[PDB]
Amino acid sequence: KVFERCELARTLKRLGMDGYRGISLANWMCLAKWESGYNTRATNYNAGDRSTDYGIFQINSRYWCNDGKTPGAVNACHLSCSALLQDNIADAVACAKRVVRDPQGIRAWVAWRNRCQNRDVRQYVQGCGV
Ligand SMILES: *[C@@H]1O[C@H](CO)[C@@H](O[C@@H]2O[C@H](CO)[C@H](O)[C@H](O)[C@H]2O)[C@H](O)[C@H]1NC(C)=O
Ligand SMILES: *[C@@H]1O[C@H](CO)[C@@H](O[C@@H]2O[C@H](CO)[C@H](O)[C@H](O)[C@H]2O)[C@H](O)[C@H]1NC(C)=O
Repeated sequence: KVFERCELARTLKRLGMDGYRGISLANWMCLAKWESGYNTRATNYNAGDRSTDYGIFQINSRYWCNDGKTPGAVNACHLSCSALLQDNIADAVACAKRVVRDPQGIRAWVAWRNRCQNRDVRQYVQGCGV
């Protein structure tokens, strides 16, 4: 489904995203908005490296989840990319959390760098009571 800004702010809050390894809730809100527009069913296919980005945080099938058709997939999140298209984002979160424990951290999402990095994200969580 498509969350509404403030439903997602509180929901991630409950899942422990605020301050998770130094990443403020607002930063996550920003990359979720630009990567998927708050949609858990979002899916983007890269014809070149035959990989697919899934769900709300647009996590890659070559490095994180398994869809059984991406050449050279390692499945670091030990998850089915399917888990990334269901309405409950519990596993989407458990995985984005694994993603940031890599050397590059939040730099793993280009939308973050383009529209979130150095563009003050205090705007996304203000009014949600988080
Ligand atoms: C987006 O794709 C990136 C490359 O396709 C990916 O970055 C790579 O992730 C690797 C994970 O084992 C490793 O950290 C490499 O150093 C890095 O280049 C990035 O993680 C992907 N982002 C998402 C959200 O899936
Ligand atoms: C999605 O974002 C990823 C990081 O924001 C990006 O992957 C990174 O690309 C770097 C290139 O200098 C380097 O290889 C990093 O190790 C890697 O994680 C990925 O390319 C972005 N998606 C697209 C389609 O560009």
